Amino acid sequence: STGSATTTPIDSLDDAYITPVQIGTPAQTLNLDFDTGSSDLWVFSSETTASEVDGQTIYTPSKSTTAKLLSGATWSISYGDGSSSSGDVYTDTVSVGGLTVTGQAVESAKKVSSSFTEDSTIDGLLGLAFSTLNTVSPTQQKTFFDNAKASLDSPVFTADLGYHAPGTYNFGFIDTTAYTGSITYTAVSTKQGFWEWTSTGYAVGSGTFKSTSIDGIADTGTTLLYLPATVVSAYWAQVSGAKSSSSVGGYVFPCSATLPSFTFGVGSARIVIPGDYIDFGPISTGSSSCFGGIQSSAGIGINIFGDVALKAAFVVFNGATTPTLGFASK
Repeated sequence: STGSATTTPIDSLDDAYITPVQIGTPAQTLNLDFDTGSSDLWVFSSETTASEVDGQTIYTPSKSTTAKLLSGATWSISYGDGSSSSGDVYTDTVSVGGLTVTGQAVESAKKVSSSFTEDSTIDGLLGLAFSTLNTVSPTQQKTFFDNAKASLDSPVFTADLGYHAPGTYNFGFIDTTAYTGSITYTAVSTKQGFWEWTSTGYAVGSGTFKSTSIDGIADTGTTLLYLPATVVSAYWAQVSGAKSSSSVGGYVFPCSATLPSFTFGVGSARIVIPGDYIDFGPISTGSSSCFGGIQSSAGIGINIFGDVALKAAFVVFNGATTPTLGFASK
C-alpha cells in the first residue's frame, strides 16, 4: 500500500504546514501538523475544554462507529516552544492520502496551551518521530508510520515541503519525479527518539564549504533552522545591518537586505537554501526590521533542521530496520 497527501502552509510565512487526515467512521477530516520531531497523534476534540477551542475543527469520538476508548490511558506532552497539551486516548481508523491504519491511537485533548488555541488553522499534530517518544501512559502507543510500516510497499515516508506553496507527504514509495539529481542517504541515530543525523558542514552564500560535523534532527514541526552559534554568526555576518536582538529573541536584519543562501552538507552532497527562504518578515506589523530564519540552537540542547532547511530538499525518512535519511535537491 501507499498514501499521498498534499501539505499546505498555514500562513504567508510557512510558519507550519497542515495536511488533511481522515479520522473515524464516517470520516471526520482534520487538518494536522505532521511533525517528524514528536510521536503523538493528538487532536482537538469534543472533550477539549470549550474555552480553549477557537475555530479549530474537532474530533467527536461518539460520532465514530470505529472509535474505542483506551481504558485508563492518558497522555501529556510539552514541546520545544513551551506549548503543551494533554488528555485521554482513543483508537480509531486513520487515513492519510489513501493510506489507512486501523486501530491508530488518537489522542484526544482535554487541555491545550494558549498557542494552540490561538492557532485556528491547526486541528492537532501527527507525530512521525520514533514511537519511543510517545507520551501515552501506562502503555506507549505507536505512530501512524510505525503502524502502517509493514503494509507499505517500502518502509519509508517522504517530505516535500513547498516554499510559499503546497507540497507533499508520501508514504510507502519514492516519487522519482519529485527531485533533481540523486538522493544521498546518511546515517540516523534513534537513541534520542529523533531522526537524528550528522551534517558534514556548511557554506554561507558563495563562500567555500566548511567541512565540520553538525549533529541535528530533521524536524518538520519546527519552523526555523537552528544551528550552533558559530555557524549562525558566520551566516549573519554576511548580512549588512544584521544583529542578534535579545529583546526580539534572535537575529534580525533590515527587511530591504538581500540574504545570502545557506548550504548544508549531506555526505558529499549539498543542499542549498536560497536566501529568500531565510526571510521571515517584519518582527512586527509595519516594521522595517525582519526576523531571520537561521537562528542559534544554543540553549535548545540540540540542532534542528526545521522547515527552512527541509523545504529546500526532497527528504526520505527511511524506516527500514536500520533507519536512514535521504536528501535530494529539487
